[PDB]
Amino acid sequence: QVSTVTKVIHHELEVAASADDIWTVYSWPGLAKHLPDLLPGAFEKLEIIGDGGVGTILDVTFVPGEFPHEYKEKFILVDNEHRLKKVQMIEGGYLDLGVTYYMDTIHVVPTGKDSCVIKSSTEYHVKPEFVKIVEPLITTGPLAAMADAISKLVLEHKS
Ligand SMILES: Oc1ccc(CCNCc2ccccc2)cc1O
Repeated sequence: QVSTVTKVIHHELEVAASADDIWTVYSWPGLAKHLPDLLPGAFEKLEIIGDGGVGTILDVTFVPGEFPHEYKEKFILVDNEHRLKKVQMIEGGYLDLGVTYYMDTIHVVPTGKDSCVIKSSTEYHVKPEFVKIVEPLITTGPLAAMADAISKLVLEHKS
């Protein structure tokens, strides 16, 4: 049995809003329900199972054509002290393409009174034979699109 491969991807978005202002949205139990009210064209559908807080499960279906089709995500952790959120893919998606573990992390870091950076990362463990296949497919795209969307929600509410 040959060693599992670990891969990390990282995206950052500078924002002219305080780390609180941006954490309040990422940590908002009602963020999940707002998601099409933020990223149209992405989702065919989005079932939510729970309160919207830690332990909530998202069933996500994308518009016919593009990969993956479906998958389920679970809110694993919110830490208001560190402004750190973790979201794990628990079923479908890449997990049917030899990925044994896929975890999104969002860290909102202060850079002075009225500004912060959104540090989004993804860590995955993949069976070494599938690395050629999945490495081109797992991109920041999803977390970049969330960082952009949240950023432009907040800058319009603060302005
Ligand atoms: O912090 C979160 C991270 C992820 C989600 C669920 C959907 N995945 C992210 C996405 C965005 C855009 C196109 C596809 C997938 C909810 C969160 O609150």
